[PDB]
Amino acid sequence: AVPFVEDWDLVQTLGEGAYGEVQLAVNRVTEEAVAVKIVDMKRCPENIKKEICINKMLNHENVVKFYGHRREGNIQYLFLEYCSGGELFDRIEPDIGMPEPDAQRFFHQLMAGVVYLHGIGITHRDIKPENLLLDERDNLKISDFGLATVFRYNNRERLLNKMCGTLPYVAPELLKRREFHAEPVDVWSCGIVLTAMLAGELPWDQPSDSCQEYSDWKEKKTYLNPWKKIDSAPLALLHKILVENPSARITIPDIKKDRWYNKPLKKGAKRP
Ligand SMILES: NCC1CCN(Cc2ccc3[nH]c(-c4cc5ccccc5[nH]c4=O)cc3c2)CC1
Repeated sequence: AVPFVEDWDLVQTLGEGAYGEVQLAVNRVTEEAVAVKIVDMKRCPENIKKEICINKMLNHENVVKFYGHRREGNIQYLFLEYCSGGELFDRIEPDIGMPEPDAQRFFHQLMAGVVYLHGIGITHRDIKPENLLLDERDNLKISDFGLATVFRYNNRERLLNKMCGTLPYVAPELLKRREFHAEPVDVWSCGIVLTAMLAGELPWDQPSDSCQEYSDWKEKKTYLNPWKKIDSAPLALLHKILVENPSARITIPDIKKDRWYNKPLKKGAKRP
């Protein structure tokens, strides 16, 4: 009933992805802020249709909320949660990382989001710092479900075979096997994200035997560049996550039992 409540103004550009751009939209009356993903279909009906479907199913504090979508010819307008904190990528100092306590807390939030997604049967398939957003209170939110898919339906898991994601964050089995379990792949990418937060660098371009960096990790040369600056406890967790055999790689339930995962490190927000 209130007059101009449905009008939104596009204040600025949050980031222009490969397929389009994302803008910060402010409500004309209430001044509520939201992000609008703008994609030009004439450049894909199938992809965007799936992304919208998966987003409608999501409702969790560590997953970017989906408010709705507006047709408007061939310019899909996806209204999503606005995270003023930006990308986790920008909170990682090159070659340094960030304070261990912050990384632990961001890792906890990441696991909560992934447990939720996997619990509802969907795999993200492209977990990386650029898709992990921070809200005003620094709470992590998993975003961009353009590459996500359902791996469990009617309590029956389906193996994946499509190759997608981002090389540095991709699990080795995706490059070596024809079919693979969805869950271990997201676990692996979360491991590369943790390494990034603690070392401020990616360990390898891709998890292939041909990649020298990857071979050195499998040979346990932890005295080398990335691993040397991490620290015992979290390093032990990484050894369990970045395991080549996906069937031997640690699961999320066990990650929540890991020593570093449960180590008291960070206090609450200064002055409650
Ligand atoms: N003065 C203009 C600059 C432009 C770059 N900007 C960094 C920055 C701050 C907040 C910020 N929030 C985003 C978002 C992206 C995004 C992508 C996909 C789904 C939902 C959302 N929601 C967002 O919320 C991206 C981004 C990026 C700092 C201000």
